[PDB]
Amino acid sequence: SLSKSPENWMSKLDDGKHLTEINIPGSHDSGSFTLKDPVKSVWAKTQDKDYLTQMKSGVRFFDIRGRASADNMISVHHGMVYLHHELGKFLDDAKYYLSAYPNETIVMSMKKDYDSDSKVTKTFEEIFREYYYNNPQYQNLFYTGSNANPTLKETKGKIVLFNRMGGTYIKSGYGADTSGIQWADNATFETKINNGSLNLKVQDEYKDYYDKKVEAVKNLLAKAKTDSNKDNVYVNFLSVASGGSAFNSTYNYASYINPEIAKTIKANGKARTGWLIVDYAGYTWPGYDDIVSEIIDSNKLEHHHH
Ligand SMILES: O[C@H]1[C@H](O)[C@@H](O)[C@H](O)[C@@H](O)[C@H]1O
Repeated sequence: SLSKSPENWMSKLDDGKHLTEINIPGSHDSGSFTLKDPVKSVWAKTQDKDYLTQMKSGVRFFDIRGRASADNMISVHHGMVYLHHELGKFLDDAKYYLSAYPNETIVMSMKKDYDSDSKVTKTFEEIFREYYYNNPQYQNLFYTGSNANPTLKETKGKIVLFNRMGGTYIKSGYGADTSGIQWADNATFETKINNGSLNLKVQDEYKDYYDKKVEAVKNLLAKAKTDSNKDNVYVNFLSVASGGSAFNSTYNYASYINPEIAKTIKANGKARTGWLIVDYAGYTWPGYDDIVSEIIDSNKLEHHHH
């Protein structure tokens, strides 16, 4: 049972699977574990574990949001709020992790979350491409293959870019083309990505009240359960914005939704889920089903003789 050993669960799958076909736990605003201020954490904090611990808990999709604070520097951010570290820290942690667990792959979403400092001359995509993706420091770290729909075998030991920066000149990863990903605001939507090779289906209704959010998540989970198309990629965000008045913290919200969705997954048996992106990945509450574990265990192991 895969969720008992979350450190190396991908290494247990058939490596011929497309990443799209693997049920992957992701963490929303992954780098926000740095916040400790109780007032701002109500709304700005979405994770309590650091990157390495999230990886050890089985998280393989990371939602990194950035701001260029100088021409050679991307700082990790929740909108205007600095999260106390730069992109190099996540890349070093993933590198160390993928070294220790060389048959896992990590998907890293990269998005601009705030306006650059006015002294910055370069676009966010130029900075990411020149100072990180092409940095010789990260030489064997990213997926650099030409397969628009790569398999686990092809991406073992690497970070596969998931591009939310807009058009890019990077040629590997999801949305790595000059058009990027057209991302609809506060919605469930579909858009063709990678010069038309893949159909990307997103639930990102980040302003929904609880009942409407649960239905949007279940709706996309139901679509996935009956869809074995390899060229369809599902990204299903359980996270919502905390609200300044409608005070129910991201943590309170996650304590409702994560177990509710975990229980539905568990009842559906082993069936395709897509990539489910959660707040407080790995945070357990006694007597509640755990969303990360149930995502992991929803992957079907075909039984071969040894
Ligand atoms: O605040 C939201 C939220 O974090 C979403 O999941 C992200 O896709 C949106 O673009 C962002 O505006």
